Amino acid sequence: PQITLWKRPLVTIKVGGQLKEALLDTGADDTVLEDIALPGKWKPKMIGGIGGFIKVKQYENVSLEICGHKAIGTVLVGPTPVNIIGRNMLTQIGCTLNF
Amino acid sequence: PQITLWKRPLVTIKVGGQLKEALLDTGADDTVLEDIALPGKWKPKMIGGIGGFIKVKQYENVSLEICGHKAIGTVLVGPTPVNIIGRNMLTQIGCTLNF
Ligand SMILES: CC(C)[C@H](NC(=O)[C@H](C)NC(=O)OCc1ccccc1)C(=O)N[C@@H](Cc1ccccc1)[C@@H](O)[C@H](O)[C@H](Cc1ccccc1)NC(=O)[C@@H](NC(=O)[C@H](C)NC(=O)OCc1ccccc1)C(C)C
Repeated sequence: PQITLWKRPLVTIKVGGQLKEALLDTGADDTVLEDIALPGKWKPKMIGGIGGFIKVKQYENVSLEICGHKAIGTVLVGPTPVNIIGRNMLTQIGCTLNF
Repeated sequence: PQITLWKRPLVTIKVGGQLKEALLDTGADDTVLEDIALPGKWKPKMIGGIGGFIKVKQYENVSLEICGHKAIGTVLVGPTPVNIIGRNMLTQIGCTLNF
């Protein structure tokens, strides 16, 4: 789909059996989810944004369905207030910016 | 142009006579610039991101050339480590996400 940007580009995702809403975020290197049970091992990670850094749990090879497009990759889990779909995943779904 | 997302979608901008690089950020409501002299009055504002908030100066009706596309709108100036082009400006330049 072609998403304009008059509102937040929120999409439905499916990750770990759960339905979430998430923001297609070209300003995010990484994909970051809140309030998901993600199963298995992970590695400690820090991501920075405006106003500072959060600790996150890095999960590799996580399966994600973003707006009916399957991607597999790194998903950070941590206390972000918005589910973020970052470029690692946006590239996997063929997502581009256009103007 | 059609920008893929294999790297940060950084563009050249002109703002207040200055040439900056900025990130086309679909996850930003607002456009936030660092290290620019912006002339005139403003109002105090707070933006939130990952890890917290920053205080910004809000400038209204600021002229921006983003990748050869002129936009006029609200530009926040504050201690962001990345110049951000947010949706208020991305809409003005006709920018969409596509996959
Ligand atoms: C989500 C992250 C993975 C992403 N960061 C990255 O990808 C970074 C560069 N990479 C990275 O961390 O890699 C690992 C690393 C570790 C150590 C050293 C080096 C590298 C990010 O924060 N990206 C942001 C762009 C950016 C990049 C670098 C530096 C600064 C900003 C926005 O796109 C991203 O969408 C965040 C997401 C977010 C929003 C809100 C809360 C939590 C997270 N939005 C923002 O920070 C923007 N906020 C918003 O637009 C919010 C939604 N509106 C807002 O605050 O409005 C004012 C308001 C005030 C009060 C109440 C209501 C509204 C900001 C640019 C204006």
